[PDB]
Amino acid sequence: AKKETIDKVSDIVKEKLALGADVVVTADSEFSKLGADSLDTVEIVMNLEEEFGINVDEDKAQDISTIQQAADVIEGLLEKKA
Repeated sequence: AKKETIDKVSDIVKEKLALGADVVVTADSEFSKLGADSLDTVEIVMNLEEEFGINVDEDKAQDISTIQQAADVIEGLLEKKA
């Protein structure tokens, strides 16, 4: 995944709780980590799919790894965006 995409995705997560000011951003920073799976993925997938303006499915945005894999995924969806 291109750094441009990695930085973008990592941003969508920060906006969730207003971050990116005094916090360190990493592509390995697993966004999904909850023993109860309380985290709202629908909100995340929507942000990325919206900003990037792509067409991703929940099944494709449910088992996505850290930002590393996330960025790579969106990349392919940005190739044809169909």
